[PDB]
Amino acid sequence: WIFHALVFSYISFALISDKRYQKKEPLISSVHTKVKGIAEVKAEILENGMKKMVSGVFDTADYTFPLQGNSFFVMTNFIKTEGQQQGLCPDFPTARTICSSDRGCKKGRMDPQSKGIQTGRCVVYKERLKTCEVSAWCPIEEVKDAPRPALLNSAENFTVLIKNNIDFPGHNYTTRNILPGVNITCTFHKTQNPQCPIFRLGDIFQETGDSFSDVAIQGGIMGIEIYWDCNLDGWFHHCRPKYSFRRLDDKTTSESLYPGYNFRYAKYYKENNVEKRTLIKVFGIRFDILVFGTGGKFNVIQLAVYIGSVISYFGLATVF
Amino acid sequence: WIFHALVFSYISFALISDKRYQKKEPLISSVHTKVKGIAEVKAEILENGMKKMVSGVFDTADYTFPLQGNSFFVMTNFIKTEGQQQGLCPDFPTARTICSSDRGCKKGRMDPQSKGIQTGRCVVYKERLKTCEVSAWCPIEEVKDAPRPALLNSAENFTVLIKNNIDFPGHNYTTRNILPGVNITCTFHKTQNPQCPIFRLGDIFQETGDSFSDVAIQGGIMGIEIYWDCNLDGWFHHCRPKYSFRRLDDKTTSESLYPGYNFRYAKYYKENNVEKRTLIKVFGIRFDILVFGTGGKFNVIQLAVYIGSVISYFGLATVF
Amino acid sequence: WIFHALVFSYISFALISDKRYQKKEPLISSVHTKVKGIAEVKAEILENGMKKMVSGVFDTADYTFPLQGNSFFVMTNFIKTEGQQQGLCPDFPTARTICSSDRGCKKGRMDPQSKGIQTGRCVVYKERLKTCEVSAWCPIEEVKDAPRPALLNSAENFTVLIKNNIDFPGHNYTTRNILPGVNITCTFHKTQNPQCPIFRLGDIFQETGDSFSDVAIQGGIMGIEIYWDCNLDGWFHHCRPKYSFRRLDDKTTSESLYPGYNFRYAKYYKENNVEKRTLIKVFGIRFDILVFGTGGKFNVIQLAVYIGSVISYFGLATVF
Ligand SMILES: Cc1nc(/N=N/c2ccc(S(=O)(=O)O)cc2S(=O)(=O)O)c(COP(=O)(O)O)c(C=O)c1O
Ligand SMILES: Cc1nc(/N=N/c2ccc(S(=O)(=O)O)cc2S(=O)(=O)O)c(COP(=O)(O)O)c(C=O)c1O
Ligand SMILES: Cc1nc(/N=N/c2ccc(S(=O)(=O)O)cc2S(=O)(=O)O)c(COP(=O)(O)O)c(C=O)c1O
Ligand SMILES: *[C@@H]1O[C@H](CO)[C@@H](O)[C@H](O)[C@H]1NC(C)=O
Ligand SMILES: *[C@@H]1O[C@H](CO)[C@@H](O)[C@H](O)[C@H]1NC(C)=O
Ligand SMILES: *[C@@H]1O[C@H](CO)[C@@H](O)[C@H](O)[C@H]1NC(C)=O
Ligand SMILES: *[C@@H]1O[C@H](CO)[C@@H](O)[C@H](O)[C@H]1NC(C)=O
Ligand SMILES: *[C@@H]1O[C@H](CO)[C@@H](O)[C@H](O)[C@H]1NC(C)=O
Ligand SMILES: *[C@@H]1O[C@H](CO)[C@@H](O)[C@H](O)[C@H]1NC(C)=O
Repeated sequence: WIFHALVFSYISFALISDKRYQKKEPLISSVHTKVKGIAEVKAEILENGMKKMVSGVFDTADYTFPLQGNSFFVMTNFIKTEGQQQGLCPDFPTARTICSSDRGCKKGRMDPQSKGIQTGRCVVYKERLKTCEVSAWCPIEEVKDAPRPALLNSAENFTVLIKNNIDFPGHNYTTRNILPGVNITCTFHKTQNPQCPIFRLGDIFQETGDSFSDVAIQGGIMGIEIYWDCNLDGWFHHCRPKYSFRRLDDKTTSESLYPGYNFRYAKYYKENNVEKRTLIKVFGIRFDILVFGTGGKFNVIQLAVYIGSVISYFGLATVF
Repeated sequence: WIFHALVFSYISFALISDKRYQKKEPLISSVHTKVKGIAEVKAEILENGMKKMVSGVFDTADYTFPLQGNSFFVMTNFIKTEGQQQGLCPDFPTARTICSSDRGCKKGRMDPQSKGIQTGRCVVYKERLKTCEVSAWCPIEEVKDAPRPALLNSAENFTVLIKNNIDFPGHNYTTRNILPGVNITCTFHKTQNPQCPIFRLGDIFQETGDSFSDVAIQGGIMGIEIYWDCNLDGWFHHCRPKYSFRRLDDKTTSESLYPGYNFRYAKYYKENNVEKRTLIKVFGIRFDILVFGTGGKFNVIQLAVYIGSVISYFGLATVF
Repeated sequence: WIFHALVFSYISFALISDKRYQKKEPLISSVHTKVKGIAEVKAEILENGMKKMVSGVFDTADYTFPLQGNSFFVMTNFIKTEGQQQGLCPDFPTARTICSSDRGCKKGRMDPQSKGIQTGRCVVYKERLKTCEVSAWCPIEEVKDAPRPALLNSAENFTVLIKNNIDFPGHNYTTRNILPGVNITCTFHKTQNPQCPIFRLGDIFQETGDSFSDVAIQGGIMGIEIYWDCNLDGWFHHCRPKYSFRRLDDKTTSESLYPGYNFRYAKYYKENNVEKRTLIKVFGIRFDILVFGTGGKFNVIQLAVYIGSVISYFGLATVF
């Protein structure tokens, strides 16, 4: 007779735990993101072998781009090349582009570590460096590593504000991330104020256990995930989010693979009645907002189905 | 003996309504958007205490940007600052940057309502207004409210074409939003033609009940939902969408929070061998295409499971 | 007594195949995309009835834009109009814009194939063709078909690298598309190596049976699906992706509809203290990364529910 109560207790435990009498609806969301703060750059680099001091300020129209869906990118490090005009000129001398005669590199080929098509004229580049000229935007941007001190090293002091509006299409529920009547001056913390939406780059990077400098030398991918477990029944009703953060990049730095996150941005202009462009190689962290969750509500068909299943189970148990 | 038929009737009702004999699969969709129409601007603004006239025309290359996934932005209002050179210059005098001596604002402190780093030497700015100069782009963008008449109030007179292509990966089904051989010169209405994809901005703004000449001042977020409910079984086969619109913005107008939807655009150029740039503070309505739906197909395993469940239920009912 | 074993065999088959004893969790993903390769353009065009030669080379900062979520765009063909000043000038003479008197077209009427607002002055434009001038950017970009040979016809030779990081928030599982210690230099193939993420545009276009040149005239929408079927149980544990491709565009080429994928890009500048802009109509294939999948783990409550259901089923079968 002990098993008769045991199966009843187990069914009650299952029903209380998994909420099998609850119909679950998916999430439909919309994310708004605002990045504040300004940065100050002051350092020196070696452009083409010549020392050059780069100093100035960056406001919220420089280190960012208009949001693409639910994500946002932040400038961290950049390599600048200016005064590029289209024409024939020798490339940066590497192992694969070096030559001693026109026989080595032939016209029409396209190496995967070079831009343009070479013509097969192995001429001296600089200080008796024989490379064959390529058709591209002169001067070709010499491939160099990112500076050891991060240019946008103050990016850990920036602030971000995230507004989330989730919907449940099965039911008549749409809710927001910010309840009306709460303070706006705050800083997120796992213990002090979980509900605080304002994050800080230093804090989110420290939570994952990675230092900002190493992750920012070449950039990476970061992810803020928001879990929405909401009970829409009349009793014990709550719809509140939980925030966590994870590194979305493999963090391997393989030579064959492509470490971090980077791209090239080209700005065009016309001067002296000829077109020209400036190229910035950009390494920065891209933050992805991953919002997910479920919404539960009371339904009778699923409850009846589960009741029938557990009735069959306990009847079979009572049979033997 | 009435219950012995009541249970069967309720089981049949549940099977017919909830479609428990139908395996369900989620949605994989794709959105293609094209916005047309032109806008004419003719108004007067007050910049730096001087009255200026802004007149001209914007076409589809102006008031929008290339689509970012399933979303599109429309320019509605802008504040322009032209001719910024980078250096030390006084900022806009607020209630926190004023001074009576250099000691009011320290050197190196980063204020949350100022772009640049003040140096700690506060001098007059205009009409004997003492502020401490910051190292930023000059002249500093004048903090002012958006003009009371919308510079692009004709934005409500626009048309947008949306093509949706959804898939059901579990089954073999990929369908579109528009069928072949139908008219393409129409206007969406809830009763006249639900299948019309061309959405007039005035129509979508009036369906929700919010006047266009109010949210256009600071922008906003709107969500267009294309709900799909397709029965992929051979019998009673139909797969058609239903369009709905909602306001995805809080619309609380909180001073502490950031109402509307605004961002800063920066355009760089070079004049007299000096790198300058132009700022445009942009307010506009960002439209989101929220697409969701579940595809249903007849399956034997779920039918058998539900049959067993109702067998248990009505057997228990017959027992007592 | 044969049915007694038959129902048990059917239940076992259903459990083994449909994996009803397995709890399924949805997918939370992130996509990183890198596009390599360079293009060379050398052709002749007819602008304003005059022959011109377009020659140059485009690198990875020209034929693309920064990634917008899980998608990326590639330039394929462009029509350029340089040096536009904003003022009153005649438009392109078409059927709906031609006139013989000022009364044919009235001021303030916005036709739906036009950029600008006419003032009602039917003046000569070229070869004694009378049209009423509109207020817009001049010269107005003449409407013409794209050149028959694609300008970026070499775009089919480009390579794209895709990195996928999928998550299962229900469980403790976050995995990646590329495993560590695997060769990077490779080309994707269904039989040779289906795990290589490096996709070739020519290869993917040929896989779907559509020639690259034909769809490159007006562009299109491409869809790459990554399907994940991962079993998280300790036994028979495997979680690897499968790659599929299809065309996301209707490919109807209806005159009323809008064939292909295209958009207008405007680049602003200042010359002689006058603001001018350059317009580029762009046709190109937009690639979408549709990633989806499910994660299966071992759970006891679903197993018990299905066990009870089959208990009722075979008990009813044995009853009659
Ligand atoms: C040292 C270094 N190396 C870079 N790339 N190295 C590649 C890239 C591709 C291939 S492969 O032929 O496809 O296998 C092989 C190599 S390898 O030299 O490491 O062997 C880049 C990125 O430059 P790009 O954006 O122009 O690609 C940067 C940027 O800063 C860099 O500092
Ligand atoms: C009146 C007005 N006010 C604005 N912002 N007001 C803020 C912003 C932040 C903070 S806080 O310190 O973070 O708490 C407090 C305030 S408060 O003055 O309302 O108290 C902006 C936006 O300007 P930004 O884009 O530069 O932020 C505009 C734009 O038009 C505006 O017209
Ligand atoms: C031949 C041709 N035709 C184009 N458009 N044709 C339209 C567009 C709209 C309407 S409708 O009034 O809305 O029904 C009717 C027509 S129709 O002439 O085919 O009947 C475009 C695109 O030009 P836009 O981007 O300026 O729209 C291009 C671009 O190359 C083109 O080559
Ligand atoms: C961030 O700001 C605080 C404010 O006092 C300052 O102490 C700290 O040095 C700053 N960190 C960086 C990296 O600039
Ligand atoms: C907000 O913070 C201030 C000081 O930081 C405090 O005085 C106030 O009680 C808080 N709550 C509200 C609702 O203002
Ligand atoms: C929109 O266009 C119609 C077309 O005639 C016109 O009557 C109406 O006044 C316009 N409204 C606005 C706000 O431009
Ligand atoms: C489309 O609309 C036109 C007039 O707007 C009408 O004459 C025609 O019958 C409609 N249907 C088709 C298939 O053209
Ligand atoms: C693609 O590159 C290969 C490399 O040899 C070349 O043979 C082929 O002609 C190229 N195709 C196009 C369309 O440029
Ligand atoms: C990778 O490819 C190279 C040649 O393409 C081959 O020699 C090597 O064995 C492969 N595997 C590894 C792990 O390098």
